[PDB]
Amino acid sequence: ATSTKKLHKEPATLIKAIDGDTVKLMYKGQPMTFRLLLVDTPEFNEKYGPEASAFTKKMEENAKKIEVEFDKGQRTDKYGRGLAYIYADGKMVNEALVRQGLEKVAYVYKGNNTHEQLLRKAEAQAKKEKLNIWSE
Ligand SMILES: Cc1cn([C@H]2C[C@H](OP(=O)(O)O)[C@@H](COP(=O)(O)O)O2)c(=O)[nH]c1=O
Ligand SMILES: [Ca+2]
Repeated sequence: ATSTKKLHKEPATLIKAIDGDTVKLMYKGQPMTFRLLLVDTPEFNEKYGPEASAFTKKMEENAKKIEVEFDKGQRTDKYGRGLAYIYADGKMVNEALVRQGLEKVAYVYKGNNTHEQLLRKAEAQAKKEKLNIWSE
């Protein structure tokens, strides 16, 4: 097993919704592009990209409160995007995407794996429902 750590949620504000799994936030007083941990558009099914983007745009734009939760590993990727779990009024966007079959679990690195089993639980249930990306 990996080490484990207690993560915490930090304040941020929405600057702009980008797509399913990218969002631009004001974090510690500066704009920052964030990439959501542990999710991607399926390699072999991209039909739901627009719906995924619309979904997270609405969720992020309607939220009263956005929070960023970094994991225990790398805080930025090779492009200098933040890597985080993003919360909208306490709801984890990453988890919502997966439960709704709008993106799949992906980019699972041992370093930033704290909510892996949570998201896999959500995925297994979307897959059981043959929902959206899982429909064929
Ligand atoms: C989610 C995530 C993506 N990435 C990188 C892998 C991919 O690199 P490459 O660009 O070299 O393929 C890229 C995919 O991001 P996008 O899916 O936003 O394009 O982000 C990480 O390095 N760590 C992560 O945790
Ligand atoms: Ca994307």
